[PDB]
Amino acid sequence: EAAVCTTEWDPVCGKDGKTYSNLCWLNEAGVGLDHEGECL
Repeated sequence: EAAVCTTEWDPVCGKDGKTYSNLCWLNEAGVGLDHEGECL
């Protein structure tokens, strides 16, 4: 165990349309991945 996510800006977007800063925050939110990059 350490920190749980990085502070890396690597935007991704979940199947629920939400933009997550890195892939870790997407995984912690439990949403499946859909897009790479930001959503709108």
